[PDB]
Amino acid sequence: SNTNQSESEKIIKEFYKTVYNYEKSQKEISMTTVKELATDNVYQELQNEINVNNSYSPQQNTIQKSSVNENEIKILAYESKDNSQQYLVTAPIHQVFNGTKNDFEINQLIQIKNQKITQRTTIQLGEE
Repeated sequence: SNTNQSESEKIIKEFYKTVYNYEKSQKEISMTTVKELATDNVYQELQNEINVNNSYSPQQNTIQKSSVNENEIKILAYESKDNSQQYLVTAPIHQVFNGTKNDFEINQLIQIKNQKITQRTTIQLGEE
């Protein structure tokens, strides 16, 4: 409705909750939703990660389970406001790869503009 940290949160939360919540194919999450939560640039990169994630080649596919809790998404409001709104985002992605567990926490900074994500960029602290 306007912009605020928590308004920004919800957009990021939905972005992540949508994209990192599927059963086997990340394609089923509805690419329209990301288009609403994020700009074309972040939309286009995302759909591309989705594509290669699901389909590496006709000779390679495997079960991938990804799921994330929206309020387990730690969004550290980054204050600077570089004309845009910088929000540091860190969220664990509960994955299972062909029955094998993988649980890691991705951290990316997300920039919010126009009630959307206008840019996201992966960051790293150390191991993650």
